Amino acid sequence: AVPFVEDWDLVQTLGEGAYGEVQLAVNRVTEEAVAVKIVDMKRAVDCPENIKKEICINKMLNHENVVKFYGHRREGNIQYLFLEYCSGGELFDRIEPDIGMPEPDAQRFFHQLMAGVVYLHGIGITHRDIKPENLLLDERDNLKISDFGLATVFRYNNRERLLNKMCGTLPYVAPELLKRREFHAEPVDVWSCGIVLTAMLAGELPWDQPSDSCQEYSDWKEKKTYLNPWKKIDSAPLALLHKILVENPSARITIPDIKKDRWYNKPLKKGAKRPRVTS
Ligand SMILES: CN(C)CCOc1ccc(-c2cc(C(N)=O)c(NC(N)=O)s2)cc1
Repeated sequence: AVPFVEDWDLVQTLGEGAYGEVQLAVNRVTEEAVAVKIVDMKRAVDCPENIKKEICINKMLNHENVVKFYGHRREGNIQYLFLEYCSGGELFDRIEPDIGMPEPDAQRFFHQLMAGVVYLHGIGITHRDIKPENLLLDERDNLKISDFGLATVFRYNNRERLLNKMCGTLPYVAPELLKRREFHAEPVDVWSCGIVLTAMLAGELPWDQPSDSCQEYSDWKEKKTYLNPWKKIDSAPLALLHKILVENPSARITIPDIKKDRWYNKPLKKGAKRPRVTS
């Protein structure tokens, strides 16, 4: 009934890339801020199919640590995806090069990342490109898993589908994607979460890619943790990383066991500061 309430002004570019762009949209009437992913379907032959899959997966998602999907509008060859706006930006920009961040902050973000990944895996979705660029933060520094353009179904009608598509981002990708024809979905996401944890605690990525040809990866398998980035990481979280960054995906720690890890459960981080006064 209220005129103008479906009008949104696009006021700022939030991100850009080959896929298209993300704009900050502000409602003309209510001033509600949302993110709008704008995709030109003529930019590639199979974009219509790709974006349709992304939209289908987005419609499945309802969790506090996953970017919420509000809907989409098509206008000719342009698709507009309306998404939860995360005003804290990328987790990437909270990681100080060569330093990382305070361990308690890293632990809190890691808890929230695990919550989001448990949720996705529970509904049979794998993200396939977990990295700090795809982990956004709201106004209270709550982590939100973002961008389902590479996501897929790995479990349907209680039957698991093995994956074979080589995809993701090399520094974050699990070794089995480079070594094996087929692989289970869930350990691949666990691995990339481990690389994210490494980055948060050390402010550096451990290797270009997880291959024996890569000396830093070989050093890790030889347990040379007196070298960086591992030297910078305290013994408790390093013990968790030793369980996550395991080459054999069948021996790799699962999420239910990550949740029982000593460091994962160590009291470290105070709740957000709240106003007080003394008398
Ligand atoms: C703390 N900082 C210095 C000030 C804010 O900076 C921002 C805020 C939001 C974003 C954002 C980038 C993207 C994206 N690439 O998809 C967003 N998407 C979303 N669903 O909200 S928000 C990027 C940068």
